[PDB]
Amino acid sequence: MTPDFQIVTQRLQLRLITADEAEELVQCIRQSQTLHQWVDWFSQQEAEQFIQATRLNWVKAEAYGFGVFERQTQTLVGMVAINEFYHTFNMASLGYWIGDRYQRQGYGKEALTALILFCFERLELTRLEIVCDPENVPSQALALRCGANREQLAPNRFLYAGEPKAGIVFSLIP
Amino acid sequence: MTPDFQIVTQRLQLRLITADEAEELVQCIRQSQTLHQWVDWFSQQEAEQFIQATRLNWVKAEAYGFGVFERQTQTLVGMVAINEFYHTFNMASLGYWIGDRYQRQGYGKEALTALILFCFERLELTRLEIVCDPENVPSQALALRCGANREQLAPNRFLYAGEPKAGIVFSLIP
Repeated sequence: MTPDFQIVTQRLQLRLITADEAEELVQCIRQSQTLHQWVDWFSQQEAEQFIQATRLNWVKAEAYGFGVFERQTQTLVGMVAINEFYHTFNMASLGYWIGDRYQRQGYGKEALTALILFCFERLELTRLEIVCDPENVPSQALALRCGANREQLAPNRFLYAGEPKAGIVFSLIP
Repeated sequence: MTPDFQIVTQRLQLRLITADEAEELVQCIRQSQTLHQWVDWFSQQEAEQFIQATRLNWVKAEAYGFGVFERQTQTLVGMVAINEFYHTFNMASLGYWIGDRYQRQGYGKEALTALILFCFERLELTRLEIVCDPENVPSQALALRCGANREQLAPNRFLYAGEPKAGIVFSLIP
């Protein structure tokens, strides 16, 4: 891991979003009918702040929030992240959000599968959890498309706007 | 938090086990018909090594493994622990093991409830998970006795001897 570390697939480049890409992150949200209701943090200065925070977590090795960029055009299509490592259990927490138009092209499955393979092959983790908002069906459908298994509807399972909400837990094992 | 931090209840003192208490930890395992099969790590030197490791985690603020001591006699009756914090979700992972004879006296409920209250009142966590070995029924019964709710049987949910095993997840919310 360095800030230069990328996961690259046939069509996509997974990497840190840079400070100079705040405009690109703003476009990604502004263009989506629905993302605004699921992503926590809409100003370019808010975009800048989010980018700076994500970098800090990456360099501190606490979380790896990858922007997902289309390799040909360099447009930002979404994000996939390792949100939290749980080293005691050789496990981690994943999150993601992909723009509506890019899911249609299979970018969500390509990006999230890249991250899952990195976790299992490279990091040698033996379990991953995805937590979906019960009201966000496309996010659930993507988890299932990547081979996740639904487990529980769990109370207080994740934070939105600093408050806790019931989330659906999906798992992946190698 | 300092190494001197204790949680004290009517009958029990929850605190770091010290290097000088290796003998006491050995007694606690040696006297139990069943603990040996559930606790991971039986030499006094092995006891010493485990004690040193637990201290490191406490001072690093990564985990808090409390020995549970009977206040009058100072005998070690078991342990309750915060195994992992999951700050992204304002949540933590708990574990525990209590000697057979001391469960009968309600020490397990008193110690584990003390830890749960510390997590909710003091740390302001909004969810705790307990993972039990499916074959360890007394540990499940104790989780339920402390007001936990059973959720999933989850594959690869915890490590024993560096290998993953299916565990039952219980939750507590405030």
